[PDB]
Parts: sequence; structure tokens; C-alpha cells
Amino acid sequence: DRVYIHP
Repeated sequence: DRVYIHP
């Protein structure tokens, strides 16, 4: 799934 995953 997500993480620090920023746009």
C-alpha cells in the first residue's frame, strides 16, 4: 500500500 508516497 502507500508509504511516504507523496505526489
